[PDB]
Amino acid sequence: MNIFEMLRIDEGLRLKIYKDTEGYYTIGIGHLLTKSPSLNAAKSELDKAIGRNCNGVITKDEAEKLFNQDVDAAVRGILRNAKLKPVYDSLDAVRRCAAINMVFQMGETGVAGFTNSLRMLQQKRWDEAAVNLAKSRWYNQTPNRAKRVITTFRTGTWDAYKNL
Ligand SMILES: CCCCc1ccccc1
Repeated sequence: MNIFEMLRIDEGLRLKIYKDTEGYYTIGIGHLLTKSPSLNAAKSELDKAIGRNCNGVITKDEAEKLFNQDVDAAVRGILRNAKLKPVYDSLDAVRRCAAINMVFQMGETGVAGFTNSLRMLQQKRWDEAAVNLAKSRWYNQTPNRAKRVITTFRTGTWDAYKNL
């Protein structure tokens, strides 16, 4: 398992514009197009992202290219964030994947309220961190995915992803 396989499981793959769990236009492997309610706005964003007139549909290769870009952006975002970088650097490889997964899903503003969880992760208090992480809108709105990510933080293993 690696971060690409993990997020591919969590986000799926859809080649036509769809609405994500929050109702936002998205495509590919969880590539957010816009938070605007306008499908036309989403189609514009898609054409801009892909560099051709897509009419709301992309190829698998195009989806995988956006995915590579998005994963890279997520990781670089962590390394540029003064709050996140030290915790990330303190983690092992498997737990780093859990970190990237969360930032991929919610961005850095979205993890802003996780100060206490970050502290527990940095301290390697894994059970405590796991309990704290579940006290979140994140957990309540996407519990199956959050449980997988939390299990990954708790154990430092891929046990939650092994049965897909
Ligand atoms: C739980 C805080 C958001 C995810 C995260 C955890 C550790 C390091 C970077 C990012």
